[PDB]
Amino acid sequence: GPSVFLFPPKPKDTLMISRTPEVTCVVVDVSHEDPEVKFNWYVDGVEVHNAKTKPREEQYNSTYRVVSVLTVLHQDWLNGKEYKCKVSNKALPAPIEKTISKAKGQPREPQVYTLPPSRDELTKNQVSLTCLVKGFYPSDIAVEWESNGQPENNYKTTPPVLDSDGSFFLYSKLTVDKSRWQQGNVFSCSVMHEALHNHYTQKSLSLS
Amino acid sequence: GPSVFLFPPKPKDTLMISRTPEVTCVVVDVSHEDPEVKFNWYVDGVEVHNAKTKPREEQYNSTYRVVSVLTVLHQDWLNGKEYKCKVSNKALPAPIEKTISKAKGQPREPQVYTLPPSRDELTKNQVSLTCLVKGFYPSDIAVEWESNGQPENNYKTTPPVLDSDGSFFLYSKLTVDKSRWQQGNVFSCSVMHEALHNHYTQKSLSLS
Ligand SMILES: *[C@@H]1O[C@H](CO)[C@@H](O[C@@H]2O[C@H](CO)[C@@H](O[C@@H]3O[C@H](CO[C@H]4O[C@H](CO)[C@@H](O)[C@H](O)[C@@H]4O[C@@H]4O[C@H](CO)[C@@H](O[C@@H]5O[C@H](CO)[C@H](O)[C@H](O)[C@H]5O)[C@H](O)[C@H]4NC(C)=O)[C@@H](O)[C@H](O[C@H]4O[C@H](CO)[C@@H](O)[C@H](O)[C@@H]4O)[C@@H]3O)[C@H](O)[C@H]2NC(C)=O)[C@H](O)[C@H]1NC(C)=O
Ligand SMILES: *[C@@H]1O[C@H](CO)[C@@H](O[C@@H]2O[C@H](CO)[C@@H](O[C@@H]3O[C@H](CO[C@H]4O[C@H](CO)[C@@H](O)[C@H](O)[C@@H]4O[C@@H]4O[C@H](CO)[C@@H](O[C@@H]5O[C@H](CO)[C@H](O)[C@H](O)[C@H]5O)[C@H](O)[C@H]4NC(C)=O)[C@@H](O)[C@H](O[C@H]4O[C@H](CO)[C@@H](O)[C@H](O)[C@@H]4O)[C@@H]3O)[C@H](O)[C@H]2NC(C)=O)[C@H](O)[C@H]1NC(C)=O
Repeated sequence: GPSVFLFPPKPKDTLMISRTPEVTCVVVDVSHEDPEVKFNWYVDGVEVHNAKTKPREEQYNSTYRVVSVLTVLHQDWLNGKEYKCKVSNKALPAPIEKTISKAKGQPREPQVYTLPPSRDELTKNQVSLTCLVKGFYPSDIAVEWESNGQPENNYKTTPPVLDSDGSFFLYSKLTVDKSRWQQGNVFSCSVMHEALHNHYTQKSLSLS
Repeated sequence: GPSVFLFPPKPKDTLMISRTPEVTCVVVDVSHEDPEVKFNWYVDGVEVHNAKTKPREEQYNSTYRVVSVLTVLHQDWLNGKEYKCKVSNKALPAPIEKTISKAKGQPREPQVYTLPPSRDELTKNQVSLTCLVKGFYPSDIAVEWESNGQPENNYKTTPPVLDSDGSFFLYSKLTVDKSRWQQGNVFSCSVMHEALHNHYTQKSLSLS
């Protein structure tokens, strides 16, 4: 029989007003005989009608994968609205319902610390500037770097990691030419997270 | 239907000739109507017979979990040999095969930098010591901490993260009592990786 999986929006889509956070209802093991899937969607129990139907895909094992995509309001997802996908198909005895929402739990604001390059690293041509972001909940977060008003893009950020108190941490690493560090340029780590004031905070790092 | 997960040996087990490196094949969602699980193991397509299959354990959601453990040679694993688990159960349309092996590519030696806490973090009663381990390949690595001859426990380590030159980096975060750090105790980050000399290096950190 068919089975249903329900996926949340991307963390980063929820935190950016220009992005479209979507909840995705996915039905697998849909037979060729009875391939037609009906989707009903509910927001805090009340039905909504604006979901997008996607064309099915046959799946090598000769079953269809069938998907419905519901756009969620940024503030609805953040305020813990519950989203329910109800799937009806001829090969089911009764419809299947799956439900999802943002991670529950008291949100906690990230603490942001910057760490200069280690001394031993100045033997090398490039240096690591480190941004430690810790104590945040839930784990949805976005971290960037900038300098003299313009984005720095040669950085990598670890996934959030669960700490012992139940909150999360991560590190972001900005690589810059050691000449820029020794020359005293000013670099900043910026963080977006629902629990920050204006969902935004930034911390600078420079030689001294 | 049931699902199969295949796990590699522990980085520490492969880096020491003195330890037992094992590949583990885990089958979950084994029902009551079809409780039989048959395992076939292969090394480069040749069947092998030394696997130890465990008694099945019933799960809370009314499924069975069945584990098969295959002990392997260090020199077979570092020679990039492929290890294949084939799982058979009456409720599978076809048998499931998983394969794992050591990642291909030339080994690259990690560099290890220790980082003291940010000056802004010397306000809290706990402080974070950071170990940055970068430049290594493959991603298999073990990181621990010690002080005054005994192991530290209160640390968390990020998964390895792909850098833009194809090598990996991670951070490890050791949390310590601020007074223990102010009173001059030496802390060290210990790293094991196959491209380090005798598979081990150590970097120590103290209040400066
Ligand atoms: C016939 O062959 C098909 C071949 O696939 C089989 O189909 C599979 O059936 C499996 C169950 O039997 C099912 O397993 C579940 O997988 C999920 C996780 O699935 C994600 O990751 C998979 C592997 O990495 C992907 O292949 C999946 O496609 C899926 O990827 C995610 O898909 C999301 C929705 O499209 C997408 O989110 C959206 O992305 C867009 C932008 O792209 C927007 O941002 C939007 O906002 C998002 O919503 C994700 O980005 C995408 N992620 C990735 C990495 O690709 C797994 O969670 C689940 O098991 C878990 O169940 C719960 C939660 O669901 C969890 O709590 C449990 O702990 C448990 O681990 C299942 O294992 C497969 O997904 C599915 N494969 C596909 C492609 O559908 C059939 O089963 C075969 N039939 C038979 C009889 O064999
Ligand atoms: C009914 O109830 C059961 C039981 O809960 C459910 O079973 C679960 O189904 C999940 C999938 O649907 C599956 O989720 C996958 O988990 C893996 C990671 O698994 C490890 O980490 C988990 C926690 O993070 C643990 O729960 C697991 O037990 C597992 O722990 C590891 O186990 C290894 C085997 O022992 C061990 O390695 C060995 O350790 C020994 C120790 O002595 C030796 O060192 C040996 O040499 C080693 O080989 C590890 O140490 C141990 N690790 C830890 C941290 O404990 C996860 O990767 C996976 O996610 C992805 O899987 C593939 C990635 O390759 C990916 O492609 C997919 O897209 C997917 O996203 C899944 O999350 C659960 O693990 C599983 N739970 C258990 C206990 O088996 C059923 O699903 C339920 N059924 C229904 C219908 O509800």
